[PDB]
Amino acid sequence: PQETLNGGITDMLTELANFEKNVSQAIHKYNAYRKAASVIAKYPHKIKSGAEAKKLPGVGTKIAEKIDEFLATGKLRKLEKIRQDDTSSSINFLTRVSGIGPSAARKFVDEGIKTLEDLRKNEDKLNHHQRIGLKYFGDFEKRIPREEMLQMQDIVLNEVKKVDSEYIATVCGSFRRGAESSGDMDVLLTHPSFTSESPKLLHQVVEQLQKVHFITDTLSKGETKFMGVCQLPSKNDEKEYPHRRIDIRLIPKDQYYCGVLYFTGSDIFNKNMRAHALEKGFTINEYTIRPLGVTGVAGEPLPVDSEKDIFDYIQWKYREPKDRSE
DNA sequence: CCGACAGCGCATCAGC
DNA sequence: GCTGATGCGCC
DNA sequence: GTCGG
Ligand code: NA
Ligand code: NA
Ligand code: NA
Repeated sequence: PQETLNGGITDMLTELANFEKNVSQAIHKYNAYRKAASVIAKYPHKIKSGAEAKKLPGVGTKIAEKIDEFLATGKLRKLEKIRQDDTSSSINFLTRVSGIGPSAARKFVDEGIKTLEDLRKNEDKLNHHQRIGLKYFGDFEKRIPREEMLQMQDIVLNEVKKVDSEYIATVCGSFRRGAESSGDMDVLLTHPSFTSESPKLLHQVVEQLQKVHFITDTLSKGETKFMGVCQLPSKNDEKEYPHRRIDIRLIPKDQYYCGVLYFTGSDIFNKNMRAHALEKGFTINEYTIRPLGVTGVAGEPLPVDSEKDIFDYIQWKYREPKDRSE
């Protein structure tokens, strides 16, 4: 429900996760805090003690104990000193720039660099990806309105076809799940001339999308995966639409739907499916669905021509993309 | 008590 | 020059 | 940090 119920607690947890991830470089601690913060979100009751929250999956002794200290004092000793930390705050912030992870953030903060302004003055100490992340700092933190997504979709699809009518292109993520807003645009690309058996295939797409002035920057590009920046055309005299993150993967036709399924998520939904496929005699990854032997041994890939085949194999009513949150 | 917690493509760097 | 390590993003 | 073996 609404934040107020356990916002103070979930906020603390989230703040702690960011600290562990950006500062401590302890990714598993980050996830442990995040998982607990989200499970405490679902909870329909005002948590009155740590022991209460402990009754949940993902909440152990340490978090239960911080919840006890939080309820009593309204603060968190640890988070307090962390907010004072002249370094922890700065390292946390810099990682908000795409291309700057825990390592670079720390190096910058040690060289005295700790604000966007500092970054602008020292563009020379940043690689190409980081320069772009700095350039579109604000634009990258904005949500993309579904209405805008559709508009972008029509552009990609249209252009993809303009190059070769046999190109299959699907847009996934929260978009393909119907959501009103999306963080970025993920596009899965395939072509009949590309399978797990058989360079200008992905390239001529990125190339074309550059010609119609959609894709504006490249973070990374190779023969199978592309990550860059796109933008919708300006409606005369009106604000130029913000720049957006676009990913374009070239997946083999024989593992395209497993791809399509995996990248449509949500990840929590996939887990409730991966773990279900596991106790029914099947394994689902990003590329293929495979049959297991008695001794947990895998086996050759099984023919998948549609996102539906995956469900039939593990006997699970084809869930709808519209209601596949979990 | 103790290990796993996902694993991969691209960019870039270290060691040679 | 190359090969392997590493940092980064990301269901 | 939490869970499972
Ligand atoms: Na618990
Ligand atoms: Na970042
Ligand atoms: Na995505």
